[PDB]
Amino acid sequence: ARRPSRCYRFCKNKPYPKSRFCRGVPDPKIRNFDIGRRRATVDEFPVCIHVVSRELEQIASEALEAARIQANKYMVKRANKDVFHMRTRAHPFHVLRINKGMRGAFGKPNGVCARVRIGQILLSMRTKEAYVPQAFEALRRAKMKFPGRQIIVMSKYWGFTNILRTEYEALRDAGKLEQRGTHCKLIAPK
RNA sequence: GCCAGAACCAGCCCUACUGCAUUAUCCUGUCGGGGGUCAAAAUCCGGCGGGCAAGAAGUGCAAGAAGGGUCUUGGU
RNA sequence: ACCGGCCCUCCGUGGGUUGCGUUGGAGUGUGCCUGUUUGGACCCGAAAGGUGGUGAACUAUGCCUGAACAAGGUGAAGCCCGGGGAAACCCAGGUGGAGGCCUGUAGCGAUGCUGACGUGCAAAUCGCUCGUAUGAUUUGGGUAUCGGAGCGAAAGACUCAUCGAACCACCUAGUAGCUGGUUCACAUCGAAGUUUCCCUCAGGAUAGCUGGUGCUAGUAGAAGUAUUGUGCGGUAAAGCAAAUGAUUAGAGGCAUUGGGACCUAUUCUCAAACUUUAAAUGUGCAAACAAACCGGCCUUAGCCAACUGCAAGGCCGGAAAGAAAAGAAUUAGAGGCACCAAGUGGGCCUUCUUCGGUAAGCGGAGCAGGCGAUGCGGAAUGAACCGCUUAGGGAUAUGUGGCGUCAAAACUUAUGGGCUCAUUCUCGAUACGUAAAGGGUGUUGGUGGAUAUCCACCGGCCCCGAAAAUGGAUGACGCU
RNA sequence: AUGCAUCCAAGUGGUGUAUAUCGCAAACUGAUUUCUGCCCAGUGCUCUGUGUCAACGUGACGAGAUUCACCGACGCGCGGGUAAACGGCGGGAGUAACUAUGACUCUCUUAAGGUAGCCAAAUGCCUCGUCUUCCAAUUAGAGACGCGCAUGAAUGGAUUAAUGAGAUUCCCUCUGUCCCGAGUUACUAUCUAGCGAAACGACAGUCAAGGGAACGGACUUGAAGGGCUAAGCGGGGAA
RNA sequence: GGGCGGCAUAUCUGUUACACGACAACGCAGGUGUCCUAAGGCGAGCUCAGUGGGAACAGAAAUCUCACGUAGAACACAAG
RNA sequence: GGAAAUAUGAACAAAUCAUACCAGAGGUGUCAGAAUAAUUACCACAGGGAUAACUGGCUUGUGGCGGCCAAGCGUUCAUAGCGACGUCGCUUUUUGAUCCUUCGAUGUCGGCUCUUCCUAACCUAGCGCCGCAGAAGACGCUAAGGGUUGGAUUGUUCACCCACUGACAGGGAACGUGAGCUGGGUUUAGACCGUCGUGAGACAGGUUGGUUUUACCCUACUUAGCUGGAAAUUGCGAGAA
RNA sequence: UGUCGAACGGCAAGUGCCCCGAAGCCAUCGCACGGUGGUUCUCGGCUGAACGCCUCUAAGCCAGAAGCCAAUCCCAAGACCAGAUGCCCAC
RNA sequence: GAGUACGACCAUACUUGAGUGAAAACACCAUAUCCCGUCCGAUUUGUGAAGUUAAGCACUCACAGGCUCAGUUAGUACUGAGGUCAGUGAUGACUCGGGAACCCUGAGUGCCGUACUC
Ligand SMILES: NC[C@@H]1O[C@H](O[C@H]2[C@@H](O)[C@H](O[C@@H]3[C@@H](O)[C@H](N)C[C@H](N)[C@H]3O[C@H]3O[C@H](CO)[C@@H](O)[C@H](O)[C@H]3N)O[C@@H]2CO)[C@H](N)[C@@H](O)[C@@H]1O
Ligand SMILES: NC[C@@H]1O[C@H](O[C@H]2[C@@H](O)[C@H](O[C@@H]3[C@@H](O)[C@H](N)C[C@H](N)[C@H]3O[C@H]3O[C@H](CO)[C@@H](O)[C@H](O)[C@H]3N)O[C@@H]2CO)[C@H](N)[C@@H](O)[C@@H]1O
Ligand SMILES: NC[C@@H]1O[C@H](O[C@H]2[C@@H](O)[C@H](O[C@@H]3[C@@H](O)[C@H](N)C[C@H](N)[C@H]3O[C@H]3O[C@H](CO)[C@@H](O)[C@H](O)[C@H]3N)O[C@@H]2CO)[C@H](N)[C@@H](O)[C@@H]1O
Ligand SMILES: [Mg+2]
Ligand SMILES: [Mg+2]
Ligand SMILES: [Mg+2]
Ligand SMILES: [Mg+2]
Repeated sequence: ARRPSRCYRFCKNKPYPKSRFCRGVPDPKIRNFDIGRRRATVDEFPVCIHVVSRELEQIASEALEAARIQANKYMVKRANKDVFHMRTRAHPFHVLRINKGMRGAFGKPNGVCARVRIGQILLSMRTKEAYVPQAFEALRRAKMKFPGRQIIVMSKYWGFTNILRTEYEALRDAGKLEQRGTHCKLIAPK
């Protein structure tokens, strides 16, 4: 039985990653950071729905999996597996310790958490404009696996790109837009 | 050389009596366009004609040489 | 420059030093306080160590000579008679009185009640029960063995209520960095829990803070502050599209390969021990009176090929907003020395930064301020919070906090606006200061959509979530 | 005995020794019965005598002191003996015609690898071992089995009749131990006459909550409280 | 708490450490008691790590050659 | 005796020998530098709450008890009853951590006795709801008024079975309660065993034997007496349910 | 059993012992007795809107737990009773 | 308007790829008897002067990479002082001050000194 998340919710220490100094750190519980059609293109899924953190806290890697194993569930239950793409924009890079205030008290690594901030995006699921209301409900359920307070906002940008939903058309049709991968870059003069 | 009361000096502490500037996104006058009403006055917006809203403003600064205290000091 | 020591040398009108040296003496005797030191050493206090004597009337053991041990049971050897047998020998009835034998008095012990008593009858006793009671038995008198020794059927037991080293006197008022105590008043000043070293960590010495004495030409060689000029920095932030360390993912480069390697541009996400860049807060120096500034002169075995240049120490003369104007400083700003010596060297709390920890009224740091050591006015109460800091008193006015009663003040103020209803720890209510996720067609505002009605969101108060051991707490009553 | 152990400051000193190996002195174990296994490497003792070990003695250099050289015994070195001296007495891996099991084999290591026995024993961590018995039910008891944390042979092993104020368990009788208490007696307490202390004692003495050196008799806010007595009693006074 | 354990008992680089300096903990990450007649001193010449194109035996790796190569090498050692 | 020859052994002089002055080396790792093994359960002294073992405090990892989300379980189905992955918490009957209070002493376990409290309700009173036909029962609500046993083994809290019952709920009060008891157990001195130690001895290993002292004081509580006082003693201070 | 010489009467043995024993005390070891009203929680409802219908709730009502509060029961005026009374005194 | 030698700052000067280059000078270039040094006349040393601007050098040109400089990001991040501020808290705003960084965008792409020379 692991120690509860009540013990590690607050950013009380400096960031303590895996380096050439701390070398017994376990494998974090989240391994897949993208669910859905990650092979897909930019103009496949226009809309973007975020899960933004309203707290300065540490989310454990055990909660990043629990929020992602369950957001995948309600999507394939109430849609297909080929309409969404939920990127998890938090990575467990800070390593927690356990003393398993006494002589020789500096702990050993047992778990890894994500030091998240105010306004830092936690989840991001780009979907189609048809199947939007199934995505507000998959992300309402996924933030229950999260500590702290989160909001589910509607992003004004076209998917995972840095270009607006107002100003995406006549920018691929003006030809000025470099679509590489899952993101875009406005071509400028060199 | 005790206890009270008033009086009057001086000192000090209170509170009455107020001027200089400032108004304008404002005052007033009528023709509009707007309103509502039984009809129409108003709220509201706009033309150019006048302006001082005059213990008029709760806006800036105030220097206006007293009636009351003084078992809140000293004196005769 | 000279004196002494030690040297170097190019041998000097030369270098380097060292002394508790010299450069027109400051000693010395005494009185008195202070401090260090040693003596009983401010007072009282160990466990101990040593010397020499007294004890075997308690009790441990040996020896000499005396004394003591009811009444029962069991019944050993030997002895007598009978019987069986060929013999070897067996079998029976008595007799007898053996034993570290048995029951049980006295005596000698002391098992259980964990009885009584437990400021007793008693510094070990009383009661009943129990062990033994012809033996390694009990006991008198006499004798013999003792203090690092005696004696011990051995328990470190006993040696005159004293024993894992007796008792007496002494050395000895042993020594204590440890505990306790330390006797009049007022006045003037007033700390430290930190540094370094220590067989040091409950102690010291040392520097600091502190007092006393002063000395020296009362603004001087001043400053926990600014301003202007000129230096130093790598923390916060930023970045990973820049090196290093991590770390997701898609895009194809096509021949660069094997059952994403590889390459090129991007990307999601990070770094106390990473960094291109880089703050705020800090930190160094300068800002005209022994000083720099301006034009010659003297000197030097300094430098340079040389001096007319350079470097150095003087000399002579000059100028000097005594530092302008540009926001262009301010000062309850006498500067500089020295002697002597206390107490302290357990700290603790807090805003902020921070480390270990799940956490802690936890442990450890940084800058400052506090308590310690300090009340007073407030937070009902509280070392540390808020206000304020303190001679003995008045008057006025405040601060923090208050104005329904307790309790001074709105004798429950306004001729201000909203919000709130809560039915067994009972809505709520003075910061520090000790319930959450989540939910509500309770009410009250907002935002964005739609056809007077719906829909998604967000806020305020209120309710649910919300369960402990004396009766109970916004401080009490109460207040709507 | 020209001794052994030993007193002893000392001597022609003292004890066992008034003795004389059927004795005296020093140890161990603990009646009988039955046995007492292996280990002499370690550490002790002990025995037979050429490395090294002091003083003395010897010789030499030198003016001599000082040096140097040689000789130099016990004792350790070297070799034996000794366990009823102190003590000690192993680890892996495979193997039988069903499985298991392992007579069997292999390997490593030792001074020797624990023999006869005994056992969850007063010695067993796991452990309230497992099996059987005893009870309606037993972490207890007895008998077993031993994979013995860590049993084991005069550091004595095993066993035993008789004996024990020894430790344990069951059964019978028995009962106020209990269900569940009652009632009587003597002596107290209690009341009087006479007599008359001690322990103790800052001051004192009602509580709830709050705070506080984080369990208040005193402080804060509440709740009680007329004074003074006699017998009790054991919650507080961190008595 | 003391004991065992350890060394935080003399000492070095990074970090903690809060952009001067100074700053604690049985705080974090590692070192130290040695080593060298050259691994010291100096002068000259040279360029390293690595990758790419090539050359009998000869391959991913032997050695020759060329190019690129701000140090990605090296400087006895821990680190800077 | 100087610019220049090292100096002393103090009545002198020579030669030996020692010494001195200068610069190193041989070493103190506890590194500003004494030359150091245990044991004590036979124990002592001065102290320390500067510091441990018992309670109290803080914390709550750990131990107990929940809610929120809903992948799943339930033939069907998220929630009758459950509910992973997460997550937010309550609790102080566990334990750890700490070291605040006590070392010129707070008697350190469990029984026995007795009273009270709390609710997170086992039985009893009303209920709602079920994958509730009845009968038994799951879950929940208001409620702590009342009740909650007899035993075998164990020193036990605990555990474990036997049996009765409507039911044999869980806790608090200095782990309630030793001038209330008991003393089984921990927790001395004796002795035995095993393992350890060369030994003296050691042992959160087993075994056996091992003084439980004081109330007459203040309060509290239980009963038992006496006796004033409305300005709660006085003012004469005048209030009639 | 001892002892007043024996009988009689007794006495001693901390009440010698044995049997029966009044009275008193006492046993779940016997016997008798142990009662009413409301309030309102959960809850189920009634009217009834907000919200032209619906709805236990928002106003308002109903029924209602071994809880709670009274009645009964026990102490009782320091709860200071001009509650009532008997008899004396004093105004 | 340029060269060469010594240079100061040390990319606005570097890197890559093209283009152009009067004179003179630098430079490739020729060579090995001496001086000298190599496995090698490659480098290096000496001695030269037939050849060529092919290359170095110089200059010019890239919606070049870089570098440099403003601007933007942005009064944003962060931070000094304050509160009986708000919030269960995490933290946030306010008040008095200071005030970034990358991305991005624009610009231009060496400059000054001595001696000798065309
Ligand atoms: N010298 C006298 C002898 O006594 C003899 O008398 C003896 C016999 O009669 C008889 O002897 C008996 C006998 O009965 C029988 N057969 C044999 C038995 N052993 C004997 O028994 C004898 O000896 C035994 C010992 O064993 C004893 O115990 C006992 O005293 C005695 N009776 O007992 C007598 C001994 O006491 C004869 N008369 C005879 O031979 C002769 O006279
Ligand atoms: N010790 C070495 C010599 O022995 C000698 O004495 C020796 C003998 O003379 C003497 O032995 C004699 C014995 O022989 C003769 N029969 C009579 C005498 N009683 C013994 O003496 C004995 O008695 C007493 C015990 O009380 C012991 O102390 C002693 O040792 C013992 N040996 O015992 C000694 C043995 O060593 C001398 N005393 C003297 O020279 C020296 O001591
Ligand atoms: N003489 C010795 C010989 O070896 C044998 O000795 C054997 C055992 O005694 C001994 O083994 C041990 C022993 O060391 C230890 N001390 C006791 C243990 N119980 C024995 O265990 C032996 O006995 C038990 C029970 O009988 C068996 O179940 C077991 O299998 C066996 N190993 O080692 C040997 C292994 O079997 C015989 N006992 C003996 O009869 C034979 O003669
Ligand atoms: Mg007998
Ligand atoms: Mg002993
Ligand atoms: Mg103060
Ligand atoms: Mg006996």
